[PDB]
Amino acid sequence: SISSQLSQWNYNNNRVLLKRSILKTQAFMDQLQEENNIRPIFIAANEKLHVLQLNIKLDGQYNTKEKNGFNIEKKALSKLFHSQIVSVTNHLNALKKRVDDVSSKVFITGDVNTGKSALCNSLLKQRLLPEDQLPCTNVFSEILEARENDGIEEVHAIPLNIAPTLKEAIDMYSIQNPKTYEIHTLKELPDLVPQNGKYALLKIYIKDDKRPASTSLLRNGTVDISLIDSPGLNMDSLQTAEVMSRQEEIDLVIFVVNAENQLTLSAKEFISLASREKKLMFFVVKKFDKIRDKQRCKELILKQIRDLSPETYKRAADFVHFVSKNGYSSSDPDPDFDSLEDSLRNFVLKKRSLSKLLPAKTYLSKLLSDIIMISKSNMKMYSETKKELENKKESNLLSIKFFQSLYEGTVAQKLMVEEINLDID
Amino acid sequence: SQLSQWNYNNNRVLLKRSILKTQAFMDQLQEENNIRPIFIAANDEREKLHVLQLNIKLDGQTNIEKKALSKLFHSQIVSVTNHLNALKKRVDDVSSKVFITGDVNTGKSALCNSLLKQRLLPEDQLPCTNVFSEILEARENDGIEEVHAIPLNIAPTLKEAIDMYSIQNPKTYEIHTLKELPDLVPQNGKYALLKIYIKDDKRPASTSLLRNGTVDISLIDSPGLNMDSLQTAEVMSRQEEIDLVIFVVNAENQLTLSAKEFISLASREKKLMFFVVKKFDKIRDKQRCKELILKQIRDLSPETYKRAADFVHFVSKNGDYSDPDPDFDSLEDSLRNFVLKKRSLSKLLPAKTYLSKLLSDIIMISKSNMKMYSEESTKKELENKKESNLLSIKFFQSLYEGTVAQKLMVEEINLD
Ligand SMILES: Nc1nc2c(ncn2[C@@H]2O[C@H](COP(=O)(O)OP(=O)(O)OP(=O)(O)O)[C@@H](O)[C@H]2O)c(=O)[nH]1
Ligand SMILES: Nc1nc2c(ncn2[C@@H]2O[C@H](COP(=O)(O)OP(=O)(O)OP(=O)(O)O)[C@@H](O)[C@H]2O)c(=O)[nH]1
Ligand SMILES: [Mg+2]
Ligand SMILES: [Mg+2]
Ligand code: NA
Ligand code: NA
Repeated sequence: SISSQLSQWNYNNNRVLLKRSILKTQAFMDQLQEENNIRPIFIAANEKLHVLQLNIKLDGQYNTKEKNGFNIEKKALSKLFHSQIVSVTNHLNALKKRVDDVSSKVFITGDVNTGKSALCNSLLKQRLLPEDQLPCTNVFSEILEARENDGIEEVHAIPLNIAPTLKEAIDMYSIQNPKTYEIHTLKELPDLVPQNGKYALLKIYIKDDKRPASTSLLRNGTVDISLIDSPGLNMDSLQTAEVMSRQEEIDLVIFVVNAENQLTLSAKEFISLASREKKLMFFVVKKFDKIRDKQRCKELILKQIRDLSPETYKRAADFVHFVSKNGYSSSDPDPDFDSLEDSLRNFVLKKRSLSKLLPAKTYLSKLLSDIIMISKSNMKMYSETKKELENKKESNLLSIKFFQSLYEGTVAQKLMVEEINLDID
Repeated sequence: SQLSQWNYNNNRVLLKRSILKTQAFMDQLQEENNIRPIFIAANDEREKLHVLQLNIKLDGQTNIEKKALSKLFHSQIVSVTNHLNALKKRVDDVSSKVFITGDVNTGKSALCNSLLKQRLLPEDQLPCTNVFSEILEARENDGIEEVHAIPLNIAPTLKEAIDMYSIQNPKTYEIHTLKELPDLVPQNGKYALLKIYIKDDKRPASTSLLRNGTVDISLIDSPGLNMDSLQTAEVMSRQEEIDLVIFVVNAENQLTLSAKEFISLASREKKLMFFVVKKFDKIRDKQRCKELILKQIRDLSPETYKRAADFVHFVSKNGDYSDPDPDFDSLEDSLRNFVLKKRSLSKLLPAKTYLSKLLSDIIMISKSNMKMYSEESTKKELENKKESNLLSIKFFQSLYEGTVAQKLMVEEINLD
C-alpha cells in the first residue's frame, strides 16, 4: 500500500507537470500560427517531421515511384500548413482532456473480422457484444460500469442527428439530459451495432457481477475503466476516419491482429498514426489456432511490431499475445488469455504514469522536435522593384528574431519535458 | 465468323486513331496548363468529372488558389497520359492479358492453378506472392519450360524493367526452373516480374485456356492488395497494362475498402470484370453473404451486375486435381466465352469506355474554362494579363470544338 500510495503521489505530480507542458507547448504552437498568418513560413525541404508533416496526396492517385513534391510555392504551402496547425491543436486539447481525466479508456480496434468484439466479451466473461462471421460492429460500442447509470443495465444509443458531426454528438451526451440518447435494453444490440447511419456511440451500461472484483476488469475498485469496441478497419473510408479520430480520445489501444494476414496495410496506417503519441500498445493476435506454420508466422508479426513501435516489441512479454479463445469461465484454463488479462490489469491499474500519462510526454517530445526542426530551417533560409525590397528585408528580419526566439524556447522545453519520469513503477 | 473478325480489326483501327487524337488533346492541355494555369474545382460540386477529378487529401490527417491547384492537376494530366499510353499498347497487342488480383490471402494464386489444372504457382496460408507472376505458353520460348526472372536493378523503376525484357537479350532476365518458384515469388525487392513458360497440355485445347489456338492468352498472378503502400501502387499501375480483371473476393469480408479502391479505379475503363468469391464453403450465413457481395457489385459496376450469372462466381475449389467441379466449371466456361469469343467486349470496349469518359471531361473543362475567363494591380501587369486571357480563351475554343467532334467519333464506333 505504501508503494501504491507512492505511485498515486507520483501520478498526481506528473499529471500536473504534463498539464503545464501542454499549456506551454500550445503557446509555442499559437506563436507559430500567429507568425505564419502575418508572413508565411518555410515548409519545403530536400529528415522528416513526426507530427507537423505536410504530406499532399491526390485521391484516387497512386504514386509508384514518382517525385511527389509538386513544387508548390511558399505562400500556398503555408495556407495548407494552417490546417496542420489546427489539427495538432485539437490533438493537444484531446491529450489535455485525457490527462485531467482520471478514468482510463481502452480501445480495442483492428481490421474487420479480427475478433475485437469477441475479445471485449472475453474481458467481461459474458457474451454481451454481438459477434458474427460477416462484418458486424459498425457503431462504436462503449461498455461502462452501471454506477454512472444509477445501476440500471441498459443501452444509451447516441443519435447522429443531434449534432453536425460525430464528435460533437458524443460530447453532448449526458445522462441528465434525455433525448440526446434513446433507451434500449441489452438484447437489441445485434440490431443497434450495424446502424452506423443512425447512431454515433452506443453507451452500454452493465454490472460486472460475474467473477469477483479482485480479477474483474471493469469492477476493479481502483480506476474507472471504459471499454470501447471499434468498427473494423478496411471497410469504409469514413469508418476508418472515425476510428482514427477516436484514437486521440482514448488512453489505451488493444490492436487485434489476424494471424493469417499479419499486420495489414490498413492496420499499419492506424498503428503508425497512433504511434505519434502511443509508444506502447497491446497487440492481440487472434485466430492463431488456424495457423500451421506458427514459428514463421510468429517471427513475421514480431518483426513488423519491431518496426511499427520498437518500445512495444521491447516489452513484448507484456504487450504481445497470441490468444485463440473465440465465440465463458469454462473448466478449461486458457492460459494465453489469462496472461494477457494479468498483463493488461497490471498496466492499467499499477502503472498509471505509463498507461495514462506516457501518451502526453511522447507527443510533446515529438511535437517540440518538429518545431525545433522547423525553426532551424526557417533560420538558415531567412538568413538568405527596389521599392518593395526595403519592406521585404525589414519583414525578413522581423521573423528571423521570431524563429530565433521560438528556436531557443522549444529546445529548452524539450529538455524540460524529458525531465519527467513516467517509468517510476 | 469470317465476317465477324473483319469488323473487329476495323474497330481496332478506329479506336487506335481516337487514342492518337485524344493523346494529342492531352498534350495540348498539358502544354496550356504549364504556360497559364486553368480553372478547376476541387470538390465534387455539380457536373463532376469522370477521370480528371481533382480531389485533395492531406496525408496523415471526418485553402488552395489557382496556381497551386494547377500544379496538382498537372500530375493528374501525366497519369491520364500514361494511362492513355498503356491503352494504346493494348490495342496494339492481339493477345489478351488476364489479371487475377485481390486482397492478400484471397486465393489469387490458387485460382490461377485451377485455371491451368496444375499446381504451378506457390500457394501459402501466409502472404506469399510479392512479385508479379505472369504465365505464357512455352511456344514463345522455343518450347523450353523455364522461368525468366527480370531483375529490378536493370532499370531505375519497375515499369521500364518489364518493357526492357527481351528473350534474345541475355542477362536482362535470369533463367530459373519451375521448382524454385517458391523462392523467387517473395523477392519483390530483387525482381520486377516473373516470366513463367509452361505447356497447357494437361487438358485438350477445346477446354484449355492458354493453348486455345484462337487467342494468345497471358495469365498474371498479382501480389495481394492491402499489404504495402508501394505494392498496392504497382497493382494500380499493372491494371492499366492488362485487358481483363478477375477480382478474387474473400467471402467473410466481402469487398474491403482496399478492394473497392481497386475496382472503382478500374471502373474508369473496365465496365465488365470477373468476381470470384473464394472460401465460400466456410460461410455460415451463405444467403446474407451472397446478398452483401452482390449489392456491392451493383454500386461498383452495374454492367457486371446485370450479367452476374456470367461474371460473379462462388467457388469452393481450394488448394489444400492431383473429379470435376460444377461451380468452377461454370467459371471457366464463362471466362472462356469472354476472352475467346466476345473479344470486342473484353478487349476493345475498355479503350472505348475510357475515351468517351475522358473526352467528356475535356469538353466540360474546356467549356467551363471558356465562360470563366469571360467575366473580368499595376498598369504593366494588366496589359500582359489581358493578352494571356485572350490566348487561353482561343485555346479552349479550339480544344472544345476538337473534343466535341472526337466525342462523336468515339460514340459511332459500334461494337455490337
Ligand atoms: N478460430 C478463431 N475464430 C475467432 C477468433 N475471434 C473471433 N473468431 C471468430 O471470427 C468471427 C469474428 O467475430 P467478431 O467478434 O465479431 O470479430 P470483429 O472484429 O468484431 O468483426 P467486426 O465487428 O464485424 O468488424 C466470429 O465468428 C468469431 O467466432 C479466434 O481468436 N479464433
Ligand atoms: N476454404 C478455402 N481455402 C482456400 C481457398 N483458396 C485458397 N485457399 C487457401 O487459403 C490459402 C491461400 O493460398 P493462396 O493461393 O496463395 O492465395 P493468394 O491470393 O494468392 O495469397 P497471396 O499471394 O499471399 O497474396 C491457401 O492455404 C489455400 O489453401 C478456397 O477457395 N476455399
Ligand atoms: Mg466487432
Ligand atoms: Mg498470390
Ligand atoms: Na464480423
Ligand atoms: Na498467401
